[PDB]
Amino acid sequence: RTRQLQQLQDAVIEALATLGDLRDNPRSRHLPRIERYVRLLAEHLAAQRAFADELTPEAVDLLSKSALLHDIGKVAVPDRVLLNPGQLDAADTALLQGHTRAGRDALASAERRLGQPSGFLRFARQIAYSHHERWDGRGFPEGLAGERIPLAARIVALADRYDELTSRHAYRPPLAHAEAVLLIQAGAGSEFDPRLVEAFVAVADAFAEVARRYADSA
Amino acid sequence: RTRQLQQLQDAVIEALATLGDLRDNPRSRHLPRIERYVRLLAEHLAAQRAFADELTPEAVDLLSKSALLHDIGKVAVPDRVLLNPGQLDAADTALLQGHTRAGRDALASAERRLGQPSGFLRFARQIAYSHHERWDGRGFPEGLAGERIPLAARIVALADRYDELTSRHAYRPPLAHAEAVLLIQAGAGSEFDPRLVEAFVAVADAFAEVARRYADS
Ligand SMILES: [Cl-]
Ligand SMILES: [Cl-]
Ligand code: NI
Ligand code: NI
Ligand code: NI
Ligand code: NI
Repeated sequence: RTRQLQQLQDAVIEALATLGDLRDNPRSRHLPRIERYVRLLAEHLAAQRAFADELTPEAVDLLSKSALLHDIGKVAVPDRVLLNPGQLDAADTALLQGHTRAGRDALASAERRLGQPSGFLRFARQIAYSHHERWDGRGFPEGLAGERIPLAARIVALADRYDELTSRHAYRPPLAHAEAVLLIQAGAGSEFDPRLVEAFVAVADAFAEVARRYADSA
Repeated sequence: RTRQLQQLQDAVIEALATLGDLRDNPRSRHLPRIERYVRLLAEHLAAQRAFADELTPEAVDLLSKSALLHDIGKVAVPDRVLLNPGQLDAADTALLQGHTRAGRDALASAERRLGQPSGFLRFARQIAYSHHERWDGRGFPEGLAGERIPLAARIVALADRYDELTSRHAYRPPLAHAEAVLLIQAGAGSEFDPRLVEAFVAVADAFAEVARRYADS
């Protein structure tokens, strides 16, 4: 019926999120992988009582598409910080962390424009802000902890770590799947909601399939 | 229902275009000004028979909204170039110019994803690529001339120059409206299509109003 506009939105968002990665992550399939990793975890969690209210099939879809915007705030990070492979002094680390606030601000201003609130923009905004929060309260930028982190950001944090481990960086090749799994498991209760780790372990073979099929070009 | 999605698209595009200005033009109302300067010109041209085919009222609306993405490509320009206030050596100048190509490529890859015709994406793409072309063939990145520059990019080039003259820079304060008008008239047949200059002259008072009301804080 109104697919024409929904497809146009998806294409535009995909294109521009991709530009937003150009400075620190060019030539990557990060974004379509993250989307699928998020969807898989969200689908599995949706079958369980603790999450089914929040994760309706409509919510799962919006959540997954909004995960594409997690890092659009990186334009607030100067080249010298973003392209520095080494360790950062504390004021530069603060600039790198501010990617979350900048993404949050832009998306919240977009929300205030709408008469009928948008689930899409609300998930996108929660994710952009809170995707580097840690279950134990030691992440950034607010140090939220436990169920005070929005569910969408908790899902994305795990997807994002899996993706980072199983893709290329200047310092190394991707880690093998089995090792990434042990590394994500190790973060249960510190980095990640232990229930999301449990969901991840049940879908991990599907994660390995996405990582292979949507692998970066050589 | 269709409104809900159209309002969502407008909100998201504006947010992302605004993030695209953050590095070299933070705290600015460039984008809402530009959109209105485009719409004003386009609405006047649409009256004319010569442009009326291409500028239907639907096209006017898409054209205007797509103009927001003109400089989205500036993420391909390194900080050291983009933040340099002086004259640029020729290889840095080439990197600055490549904002047009990088915007083009992102929007074309979106047209490929979508795989059906979108007036919105087509306008956006043409604008991002050609908004610094000059009627006399001396612009960049291709040196297109005359009617070989897409109409949308010809409209945006004029709007963009007006905005740049009547807003702040490190070198100077804004030019007064009356002087900016003369200056734009002076570019007829070199920078700009002379028929767009005619249209600009007929809507100039409205341009002055947008410039004042949407002035930077
Ligand atoms: Cl797959
Ligand atoms: Cl006005
Ligand atoms: Ni990312
Ligand atoms: Ni991030
Ligand atoms: Ni601009
Ligand atoms: Ni430009």
